[PDB]
Amino acid sequence: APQQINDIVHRTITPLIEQQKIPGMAVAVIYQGKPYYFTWGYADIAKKQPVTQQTLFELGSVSKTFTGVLGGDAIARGEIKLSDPTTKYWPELTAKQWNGITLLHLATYTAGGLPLQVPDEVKSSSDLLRFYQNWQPAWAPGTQRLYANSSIGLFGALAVKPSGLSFEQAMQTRVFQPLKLNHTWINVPPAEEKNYAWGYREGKAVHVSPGALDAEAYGVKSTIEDMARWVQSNLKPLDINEKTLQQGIQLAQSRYWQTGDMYQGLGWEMLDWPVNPDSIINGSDNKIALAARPVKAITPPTPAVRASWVHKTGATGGFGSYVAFIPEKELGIVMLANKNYPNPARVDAAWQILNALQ
Ligand SMILES: *[B]([O])([O])C1=[C]N(C2=[C]C(Cl)=N[C]=N2)N=[C]1
Repeated sequence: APQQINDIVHRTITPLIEQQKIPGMAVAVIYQGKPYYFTWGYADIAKKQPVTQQTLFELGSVSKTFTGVLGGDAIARGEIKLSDPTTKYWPELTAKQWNGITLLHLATYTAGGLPLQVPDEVKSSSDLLRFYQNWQPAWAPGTQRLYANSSIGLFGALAVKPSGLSFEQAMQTRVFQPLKLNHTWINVPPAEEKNYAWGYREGKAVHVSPGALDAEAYGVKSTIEDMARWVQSNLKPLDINEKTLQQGIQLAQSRYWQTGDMYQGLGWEMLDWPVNPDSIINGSDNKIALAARPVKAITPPTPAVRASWVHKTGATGGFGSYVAFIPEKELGIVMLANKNYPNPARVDAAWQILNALQ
């Protein structure tokens, strides 16, 4: 890398790893559209395996950006509409509270208080039906945002129904393959296990456990190289050859709802650039990000704004991830770590790096 990129990345990330006691970390900076990679520490402390550019990390809720884009592609294919009722794709969902709740509301956490987690008790497809049939909204649809796996996860499951493909097969064929993300997995294959980092929670080595709607809400694993290519594709969608995927990317960065200075996309969240660093840093703390907040509809949604800070945090029990990019500047960053450390620290580091390069 250019010395300037090397210096800022090292000066920011080294103290971060020390302060947060992060075992292993990988970072990619996309600068003028080209990726530069950095790695530190251990993918597996016990076995002394270093983090490399091929190490797989659990992306946690950064997975929601893939779900958002896959749903976008399904809209662009004419398979689904965001204005369609949820019941069009799940006719057994007959309970009356669902009248008025559309795929838009599911994709954007605005259905009226679907919960952050699907209950652990829910396993089977019939367990899921019963959970959604019995769920009671706190609020009318399209009035309040409450970030929720049970919301976007159901969107991802329904979005692929008309294709007839399983969610994983759809993601593989329609998103990962066309973008050449050949080391990004919903289920890590045996051949790639040697590269799968452990996560660390309270000093214990851990991987994510199976759960309902896991693939759709938090289940993607990827390397720093593939995540850089993910950022390049979302920075410059018009260079993607597959037409519906190009559109699906653009649709996922449309602005559907506003709360404070943030806009809700499909998976992605966006703010006008230049941003107030306090606004994104403080806003990323779970005390704000997981809170129930009134939303203003953006009628109609604003198509992808190039002058935006587009981002998503992600975590699992043992991993912490962050992606941000600014289309107008051809600039972005991916940070993957195998410890779940506080969101504001991630965002502070990313802003320090991107602000210095912008
Ligand atoms: B996301 O905000 O990172 C996210 C991840 N999870 C989650 C849930 C379960 Cl049961 N297991 C791992 N991760 N929820 C939200």
